[PDB]
Amino acid sequence: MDLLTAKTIVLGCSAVGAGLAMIAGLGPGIGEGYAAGKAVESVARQPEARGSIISTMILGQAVAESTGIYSLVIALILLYANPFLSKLG
Amino acid sequence: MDLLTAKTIVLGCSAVGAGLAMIAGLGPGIGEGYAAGKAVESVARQPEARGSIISTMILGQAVAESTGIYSLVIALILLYANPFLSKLG
Amino acid sequence: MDLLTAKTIVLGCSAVGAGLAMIAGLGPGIGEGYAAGKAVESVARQPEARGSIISTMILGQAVAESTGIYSLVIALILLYANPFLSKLG
Amino acid sequence: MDLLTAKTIVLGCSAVGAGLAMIAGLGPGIGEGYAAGKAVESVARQPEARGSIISTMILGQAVAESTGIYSLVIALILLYANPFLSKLG
Amino acid sequence: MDLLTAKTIVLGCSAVGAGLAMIAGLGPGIGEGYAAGKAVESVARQPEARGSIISTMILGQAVAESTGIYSLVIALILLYANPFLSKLG
Amino acid sequence: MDLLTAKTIVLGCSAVGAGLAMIAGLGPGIGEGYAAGKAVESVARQPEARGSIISTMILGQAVAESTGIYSLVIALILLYANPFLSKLG
Amino acid sequence: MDLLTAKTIVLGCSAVGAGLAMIAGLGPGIGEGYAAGKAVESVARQPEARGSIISTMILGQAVAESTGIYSLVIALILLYANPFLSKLG
Amino acid sequence: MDLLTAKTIVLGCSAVGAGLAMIAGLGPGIGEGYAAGKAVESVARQPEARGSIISTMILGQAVAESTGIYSLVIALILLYANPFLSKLG
Amino acid sequence: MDLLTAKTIVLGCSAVGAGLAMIAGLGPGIGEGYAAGKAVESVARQPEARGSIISTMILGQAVAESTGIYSLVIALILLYANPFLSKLG
Amino acid sequence: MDLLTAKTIVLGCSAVGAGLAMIAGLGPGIGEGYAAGKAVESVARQPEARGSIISTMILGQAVAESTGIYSLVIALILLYANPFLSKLG
Amino acid sequence: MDLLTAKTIVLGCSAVGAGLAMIAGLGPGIGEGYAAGKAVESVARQPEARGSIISTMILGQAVAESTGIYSLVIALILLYANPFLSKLG
Ligand SMILES: CCCCCCCCCCO[C@@H]1O[C@H](CO)[C@@H](O[C@H]2O[C@H](CO)[C@@H](O)[C@H](O)[C@H]2O)[C@@H](O)[C@H]1O
Ligand SMILES: CCCCCCCCCCO[C@@H]1O[C@H](CO)[C@@H](O[C@H]2O[C@H](CO)[C@@H](O)[C@H](O)[C@H]2O)[C@H](O)[C@H]1O
Ligand SMILES: CCCCCCCCCCO[C@@H]1O[C@H](CO)[C@@H](O[C@H]2O[C@H](CO)[C@@H](O)[C@H](O)[C@H]2O)[C@H](O)[C@H]1O
Ligand SMILES: CCCCCCCCCCO[C@@H]1O[C@H](CO)[C@@H](O[C@H]2O[C@H](CO)[C@@H](O)[C@H](O)[C@H]2O)[C@H](O)[C@H]1O
Ligand SMILES: CCCCCCCCCCO[C@@H]1O[C@H](CO)[C@@H](O[C@H]2O[C@H](CO)[C@@H](O)[C@H](O)[C@H]2O)[C@H](O)[C@H]1O
Ligand SMILES: CCCCCCCCCCO[C@@H]1O[C@H](CO)[C@@H](O[C@H]2O[C@H](CO)[C@@H](O)[C@H](O)[C@H]2O)[C@H](O)[C@H]1O
Ligand SMILES: CCCCCCCCCCO[C@@H]1O[C@H](CO)[C@@H](O[C@H]2O[C@H](CO)[C@@H](O)[C@H](O)[C@H]2O)[C@H](O)[C@H]1O
Ligand SMILES: CCCCCCCCCCO[C@@H]1O[C@H](CO)[C@@H](O[C@H]2O[C@H](CO)[C@@H](O)[C@H](O)[C@H]2O)[C@H](O)[C@H]1O
Ligand SMILES: CCCCCCCCCCO[C@@H]1O[C@H](CO)[C@@H](O[C@H]2O[C@H](CO)[C@@H](O)[C@H](O)[C@H]2O)[C@H](O)[C@H]1O
Ligand SMILES: CCCCCCCCCCO[C@@H]1O[C@H](CO)[C@@H](O[C@H]2O[C@H](CO)[C@@H](O)[C@H](O)[C@H]2O)[C@H](O)[C@H]1O
Ligand SMILES: CCCCCCCCCCO[C@@H]1O[C@H](CO)[C@@H](O[C@H]2O[C@H](CO)[C@@H](O)[C@H](O)[C@H]2O)[C@H](O)[C@H]1O
Ligand SMILES: CCCCCCCCCCO[C@@H]1O[C@H](CO)[C@@H](O[C@H]2O[C@H](CO)[C@@H](O)[C@H](O)[C@H]2O)[C@H](O)[C@H]1O
Ligand code: NA
Ligand code: NA
Ligand code: NA
Ligand code: NA
Ligand code: NA
Ligand code: NA
Ligand code: NA
Ligand code: NA
Ligand code: NA
Ligand code: NA
Ligand code: NA
Repeated sequence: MDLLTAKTIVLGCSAVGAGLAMIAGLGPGIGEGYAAGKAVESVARQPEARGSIISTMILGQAVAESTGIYSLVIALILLYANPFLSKLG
Repeated sequence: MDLLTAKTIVLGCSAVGAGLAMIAGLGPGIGEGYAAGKAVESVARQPEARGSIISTMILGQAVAESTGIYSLVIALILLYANPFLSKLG
Repeated sequence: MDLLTAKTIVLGCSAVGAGLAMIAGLGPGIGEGYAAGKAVESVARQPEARGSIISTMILGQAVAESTGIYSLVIALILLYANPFLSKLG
Repeated sequence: MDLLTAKTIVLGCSAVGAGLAMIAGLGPGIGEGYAAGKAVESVARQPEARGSIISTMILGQAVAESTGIYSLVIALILLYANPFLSKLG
Repeated sequence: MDLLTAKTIVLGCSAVGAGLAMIAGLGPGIGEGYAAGKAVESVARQPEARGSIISTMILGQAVAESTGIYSLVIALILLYANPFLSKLG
Repeated sequence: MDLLTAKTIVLGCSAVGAGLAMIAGLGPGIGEGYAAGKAVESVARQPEARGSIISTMILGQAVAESTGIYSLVIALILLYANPFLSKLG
Repeated sequence: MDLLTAKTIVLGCSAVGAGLAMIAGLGPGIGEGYAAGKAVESVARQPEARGSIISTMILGQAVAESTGIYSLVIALILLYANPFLSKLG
Repeated sequence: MDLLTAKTIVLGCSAVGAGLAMIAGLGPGIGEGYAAGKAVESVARQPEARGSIISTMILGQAVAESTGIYSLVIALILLYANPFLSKLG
Repeated sequence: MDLLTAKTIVLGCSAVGAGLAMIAGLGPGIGEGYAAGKAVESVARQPEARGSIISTMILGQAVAESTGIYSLVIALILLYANPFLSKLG
Repeated sequence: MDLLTAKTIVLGCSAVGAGLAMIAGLGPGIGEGYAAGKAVESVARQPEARGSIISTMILGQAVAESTGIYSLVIALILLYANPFLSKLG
Repeated sequence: MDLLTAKTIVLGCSAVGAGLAMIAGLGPGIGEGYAAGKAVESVARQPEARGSIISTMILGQAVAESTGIYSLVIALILLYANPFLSKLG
């Protein structure tokens, strides 16, 4: 096996691996969508409390967002800063 | 391995990886759909407050949209600005 | 490898990638169905607000449709404007 | 590679991608079923508004169906108007 | 590659695509079951409105069934009216 | 490729295709479960209407069952009346 | 190829297919679990009607169990009454 | 093909098939957890009806466990009472 | 085929099969989490009955845990007490 | 087959198998999230009961976590104490 | 097999396995989002309790986050501190 073959296989697997990691993004999309609906209902029933409600929404959603970011970071690593390449040469 | 074989395998894996990443889009669809439903419900109870209600809906949905955008970017990178090619030669 | 073999595998992987991307469309189907169901319910309780109900539904459903559109775009690119072909040689 | 081998792989992959795409159909199935159930409970509680309830059900369901149509079209294309065949010769 | 090999591979990928397509059938199973649940509950509360209740259920369920039917059509095509064969010559 | 190799591959893919299709059975499993629960609650609340409730449960569950049967038929066809065999021999 | 090879591949694919088919069992597990929860709640609110409530629960679960059985029959066929073997040698 | 090769492939496939079957166990876990939750809620409100609330819970959970057992049996057969080795020779 | 190759393939397949089986663990995670949720609001509303509430939760969750254990067992067997090795070959 | 080839393949399958096992962690995330939401709702209603609410939350969440831990243990075993290598040499 | 091929195939499998592990992150995303929605709703209805409402959310979400963190750790190990390399040469 030459070096070109080594990179080809590893980067190819890296591409598939990156795609698989990104699937996790469906979760925050669902969970934050729920926090959004609750906010819509809450500002409707109690308009004078709007600012407090939005802050609580953004705070809650930001936390729910993290595992989305984890997947993104993993993907970007496999794409732009692949740790495997240095192990071949 | 010749270069043409190397690129073929990598770009092919990139196509599959891109499709997998896009699956995440199901999440925001569900989540934002929920936010839509609550707006519908809230507008019926308080038709005069519509403006503030959709305003809150859009803000929430926008945040719920992000992980969909992350996947789209990753896919578009793999298709149009593939980072693996330069590593192959 | 010759050119015909290159395109063949890249296009083949592109077809699968397109199919995978379109799976995301299940999301909006669920989410918008939820908005639809809330519209039905709302029209039944406040029938006088039917016009405001329907227009809120459409708008919210339009927003939740977006990631379904993203996937469709990715799939059509892969099928009709494949950006891998011109990278092979 | 000869034309037949090139056609074989491209069409074989096209068959899998089309099947993958059709998986999206479960979404509208769930979402529309929800709208249907809300319609049932509503014409019972409010039999005076049956016309506008069923009218609202159909419209909301139709919008919810669109991504199912998207995937069906992609499948139909891969099946009957395959765009990869022309890239082969 | 000879014609028998061509047909073998293409048909094999078709059997798999068909199975994948049929997966979508889980959606309508969930949605229509929900519509049935509301119908059961509605018949109990308004025993005399059973006619309109059930009629509403069937109509809504029929709509929800459609994408399960699309998948069944795609599968039957791949099995009994395969469009790929006439391309191999 | 000889006849035996052809039949082996296409039948092998057919077994996998049948199993994939059978995955759709989870849907009616869930949906009909929901209708069952609503029946348990409703019969306990409205004993005078038991027969009308159970009858409503069965009809609704039967409609929900349909896509499960579709899958079962496709699986049965692939297993006992395989339509690919006459295209290979 | 020889007989042993033909049978090996087919029986091998049949193992995976049987496994895939069994995945559908998750549905009835969810659906019936839901019916059980409703039974519990009904019994709590009306302890004297425990026998009647249970009876309704078992009936509704029997119906929900059906597609799990379908998947089980398909898997048992592939393992014990494999219809592909007579198609080979 | 020699006998060892035949045994290796089928058992290899059998191992994968067994794991796929076990995936189904997730359903019963969800459904029974729901029943468990209803028991917890019911025991608190009607503590006089405990035991009767518990026994109903166990019964319902027992029923919901069935498809999980089916998958266990299939997995146990593939691992210990493999019905394919008998066909190899 | 030699015995080292035979064991390599069978164990490799066994590793994947163990991973697949463990996926089932998500179900009990969802179900028991629900039971925990009901327990929390019950002890809030009915502080005196805390002993009975925690007791029902543990029992109910124990039941829901079983299929998770079934999968853990299958996995452990595949890893430490592999029943395939002694049939090679 | 040489030893290095044997180890390569079995470890390669172990990496994939471990990744599959970790997928189960999505369950506890959903489940424990639900428990957390019930705690929030409960602390809002009985702010003074916060301490006992947290205790119950932590308990049930701990139970719900178990199958996540199982999956993790299975993965760490495959990575750090692989039970297959000894069978190969 | 030489060292380069061994490293290559293992790292390649490690990338995929890393991606599979990251899928679990969707769970916490859903779960934490749910807790977020409850906070949004609670904070509105009970302004005097915002402090304990928010703190309870953060705590519960943190517990819900753990299995995502586990998957992240596994992925980071496979990418940056690969345990299989040490066993090849
Ligand atoms: C998930 C989707 C996966 C899709 C995978 C598609 C894989 C396509 C592989 C192509 O590799 C070629 O197919 C050729 C044609 O049938 C072979 O003979 C071709 O190559 C030969 C040398 O190996 C000689 O005939 C000449 O070089 C050339 O004809 C060639 O097998 C092998 O190189
Ligand atoms: C999840 C995604 C998984 C993706 C897996 C993709 C696997 C792609 C395999 C491509 O096959 C390789 O092609 C090289 C180029 O043809 C061969 O080396 C060549 O140069 C080598 C070094 O000289 C020579 O030995 C020969 O030409 C041949 O062996 C090499 O052996 C062969 O394996
Ligand atoms: C943080 C986000 C940053 C986004 C940055 C986007 C930058 C895009 C630069 C162009 O991207 C790719 O670079 C490859 C490498 O230059 C090009 O392949 C070209 O060069 C390769 C060799 O380097 C060859 O193998 C290819 O065949 C040849 O097309 C490829 O076409 C091009 O799309
Ligand atoms: C999920 C996505 C999966 C994507 C998988 C893609 C797999 C690609 C496998 C390619 O296999 C190699 O293809 C080369 C052709 O591309 C062959 O070259 C040969 O035939 C070539 C021409 O086709 C000739 O140039 C020579 O024989 C040598 O160069 C080589 O033997 C063959 O092993
Ligand atoms: C969605 C799933 C799609 C799956 C598509 C699968 C397509 C498979 C195409 C196989 O094509 C054949 O592959 C052989 C290899 O298998 C080639 O010969 C090659 O086999 C070797 C490949 O290097 C040569 O070196 C040897 O001489 C030769 O017999 C042969 O020419 C080629 O036509
Ligand atoms: C989910 C989808 C799964 C799809 C699986 C598809 C599997 C395809 C397997 C490989 O096909 C090989 O194809 C060669 C193609 O050429 C044949 O070649 C043979 O007949 C060839 C000519 O057709 C001859 O050159 C020789 O027998 C050898 O080269 C023969 O079938 C076999 O070696
Ligand atoms: C979910 C999808 C699962 C897909 C599984 C696909 C499995 C494909 C197995 C292919 O098996 C090979 O086929 C070749 C076909 O050619 C055989 O060639 C032999 O018999 C051939 C003719 O059929 C002869 O030419 C020679 O023995 C050699 O060329 C060879 O023995 C056989 O092992
Ligand atoms: C769901 C999983 C399904 C898995 C199915 C796996 C099927 C494997 C069939 C293997 O049959 C063997 O295949 C070899 C090739 O791999 C043949 O190689 C032998 O023949 C070859 C092809 O002609 C070349 O290696 C040289 O010619 C010769 O080694 C060999 O005779 C043939 O018996
Ligand atoms: C999810 C399922 C995964 C399945 C993975 C495993 C698939 C099958 C792998 C290969 O098994 C092959 O069987 C051939 C026989 O059919 C062997 O032939 C050899 O021994 C043969 C005779 O037994 C000889 O002819 C030669 O060594 C060559 O032809 C060959 O070495 C061996 O590798
Ligand atoms: C999740 C499923 C993963 C499945 C992974 C399967 C990986 C491939 C397994 C089979 O590999 C073959 O084994 C043969 C031995 O059985 C080797 O024989 C060789 O050494 C043999 C004798 O030991 C010789 O006869 C020849 O080199 C050829 O016949 C052959 O080269 C090698 O390719
Ligand atoms: C869950 C993911 C699991 C991924 C598992 C990936 C396993 C990859 C195994 C690759 O094994 C190699 O395959 C070569 C063939 O492609 C063999 O070539 C040999 O036998 C070949 C024919 O089978 C011969 O041509 C020569 O011995 C050489 O070319 C070689 O020995 C064998 O080590
Ligand atoms: C998701 C997981 C995906 C895993 C994909 C793994 C793909 C592995 C392809 C391996 O191809 C084999 O090993 C070497 C690659 O170059 C080549 O043999 C050659 O190279 C070896 C490594 O240098 C030597 O040991 C052999 O002697 C020599 O014939 C062999 O022909 C080639 O088929
Ligand atoms: Na998070
Ligand atoms: Na987001
Ligand atoms: Na959107
Ligand atoms: Na739509
Ligand atoms: Na429809
Ligand atoms: Na139906
Ligand atoms: Na049924
Ligand atoms: Na059952
Ligand atoms: Na259980
Ligand atoms: Na647990
Ligand atoms: Na946790």
